[PDB]
Amino acid sequence: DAYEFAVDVRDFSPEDIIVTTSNNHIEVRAEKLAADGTVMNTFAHKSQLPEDVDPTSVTSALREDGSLTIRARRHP
Repeated sequence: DAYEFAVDVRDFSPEDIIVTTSNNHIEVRAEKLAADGTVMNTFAHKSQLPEDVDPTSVTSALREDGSLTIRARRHP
């Protein structure tokens, strides 16, 4: 059975986005860098996947509305 949630990263481009998992912790992060390479705009969304979801199965996609979707499978 599928698990999915959406994160609003509409102010950022795909190349700006990072998805991290640590066990069942998931972080969607986005940054824009200035010319000097410092951070001009930063965003992070930290949440926890349900116990019955497999963290290794997480995939992400940028949806047409500009948000990012996290999809993952549950263990049966």
